[PDB]
Amino acid sequence: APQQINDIVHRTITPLIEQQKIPGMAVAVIYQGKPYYFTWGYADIAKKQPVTQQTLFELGSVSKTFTGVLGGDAIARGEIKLSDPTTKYWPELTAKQWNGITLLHLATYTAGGLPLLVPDEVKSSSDLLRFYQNWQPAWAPGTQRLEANSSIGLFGALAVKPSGLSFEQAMQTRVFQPLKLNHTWINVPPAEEKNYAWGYREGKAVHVSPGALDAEAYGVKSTIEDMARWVQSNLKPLDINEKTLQQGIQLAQSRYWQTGDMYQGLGWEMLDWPVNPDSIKIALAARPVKAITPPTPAVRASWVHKTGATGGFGSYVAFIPEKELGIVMLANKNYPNPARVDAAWQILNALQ
Ligand SMILES: *C(=O)[C@@H](NC(=O)c1c(-c2ccccc2Cl)noc1C)[C@@H]1N[C@@H](C(=O)O)C(C)(C)S1
Repeated sequence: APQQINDIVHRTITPLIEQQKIPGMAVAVIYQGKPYYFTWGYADIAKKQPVTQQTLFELGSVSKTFTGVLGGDAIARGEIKLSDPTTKYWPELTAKQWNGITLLHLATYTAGGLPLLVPDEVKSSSDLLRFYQNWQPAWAPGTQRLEANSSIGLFGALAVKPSGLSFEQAMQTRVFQPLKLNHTWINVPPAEEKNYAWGYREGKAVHVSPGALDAEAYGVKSTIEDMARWVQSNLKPLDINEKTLQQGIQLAQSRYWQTGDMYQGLGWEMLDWPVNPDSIKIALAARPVKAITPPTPAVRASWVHKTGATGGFGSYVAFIPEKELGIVMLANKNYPNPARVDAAWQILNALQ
């Protein structure tokens, strides 16, 4: 590819792999709408399979960008509304604390302290009902943001309900297919197992385990190729043929709440571009939010991104719609979010 692109990429990621002792990594850079690929290390140390443009990485929380979009698509389809109480799609949600809790609240982590992880002992639909029924809000809805799987995850599950499709049923046919992401899955087919990389946590090959609402919050696995297309799709949403998926993408990039200089979308998070590097280990930051009334439409001059991880994988997606620029980073080792963002900024800012 262009030697300029080739050079920041290699000069930033190389030491990054060395300092963080990252087994395998994949990187895509979207320059003026064209993807450039890079690959290092191993997808499976034991079998010496290297990382390739075909390797599957666990996206972790980056999965929330898909849930965000799929939900925006359901809104566009008129199957759900963000202004609707959560009880509309789950009538058995009788506890009185759900009253003024809307789908917008679930989707944006502002319901009032929904826990970061759904408890491991919640292993059944009925288990899931009781958990949400018995949850006690630490705060009033629309006052604080506490990032959580159990918040966005229930939103994903409720958003596809009117449709009658499973979440994965809706994801495939309403988002992966339309977008030609043929190597992106919530569940990896046996046919793709030879591309599924192992994650590395403390020296052992690990894969994410099943959990409640896992497909909706941290479940998708994908290649740098499909991720590149995913970034391409979120950069230029007007070039998408299926009309609700177009609207859906834009809605996910809308600004619903503001905290510091960070804005909260559906899955995606945004910062006004140009952005200061200072701005971009605290397992839990509760942050009050200012409501953006009404929500601002997706802003070209943003730095839209999202981190995500699992026991064995660390990933990051960042793109500036206005510069038609973007990057994707996928490693099979969970390493410091900050190093991810530094590397992202260094590459991208060096290309305008
Ligand atoms: C998304 O990636 C979320 N994490 C998980 O669901 C998850 C983790 C994990 C990894 C590092 C630190 C904490 C946790 Cl819980 N391990 O397995 C799973 C399924 C949340 N998003 C993360 C992010 O923004 O990168 C966190 C750390 C805020 S937790």
